[PDB]
Amino acid sequence: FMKLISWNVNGLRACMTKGFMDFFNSVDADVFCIQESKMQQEQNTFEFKGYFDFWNCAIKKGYSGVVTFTKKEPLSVSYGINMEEHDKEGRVITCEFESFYLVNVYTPNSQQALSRLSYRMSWEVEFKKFLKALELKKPVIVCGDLNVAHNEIDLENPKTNRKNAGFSDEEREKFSELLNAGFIDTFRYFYPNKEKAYTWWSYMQQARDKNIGWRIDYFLCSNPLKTRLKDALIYKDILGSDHCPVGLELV
Ligand SMILES: [Mn+2]
Ligand SMILES: [Mn+2]
Repeated sequence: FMKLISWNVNGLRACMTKGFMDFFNSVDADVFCIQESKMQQEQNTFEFKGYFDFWNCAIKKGYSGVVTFTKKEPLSVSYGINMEEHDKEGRVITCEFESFYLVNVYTPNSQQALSRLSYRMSWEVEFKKFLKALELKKPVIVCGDLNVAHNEIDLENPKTNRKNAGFSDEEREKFSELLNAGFIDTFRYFYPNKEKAYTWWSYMQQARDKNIGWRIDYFLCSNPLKTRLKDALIYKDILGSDHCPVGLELV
């Protein structure tokens, strides 16, 4: 089978000092995607032996940025969603493999008090169209930090967070609409009833020790890939970021 991993590392240089490479080497992923590199490829000093590495860096320094590491050479790689307005923040890398596209994405956060919600809505409209356009050729696997918790089971204090970024009605609706367009939330495909499964914890005192968190990191796949799925993973014990890694296994 193949093992795919995704991790918002909250700054790759920071995460490296907190053991990133130890988990990278240990999990031995066929494809390992990261979000929030917060660095430029030119300044990379780290070695990912045995992997191709593809970087997408923001114009703004020390901001956002994603990287895809893959053992297998892709058939093609693209960056962004082919819209200049949305392609300035180092957020999307798409690697084409033989039987699917793998889209690595760091979704724009709506920010405190939902100040960037209007832009986020425009992002969601275009991102969905981008994914459907890919599906004209091949099914799609999406992974990354999507900055949305879907249902009440997906975060610790639902009723007090509906005006916070990631759990607004507006964001939840776009994620529902994304799935209604033909995508599977793989973790909930295998574990629909699992409570307290989170991938992000705030800096509230001991939040992570108490597992007061949200699930906002995902693997999604086109409906026809359903029969190839083997498992969906949350690496809750891996430290080094305010997010933990997520994973997908398939044949
Ligand atoms: Mn961060
Ligand atoms: Mn060749």
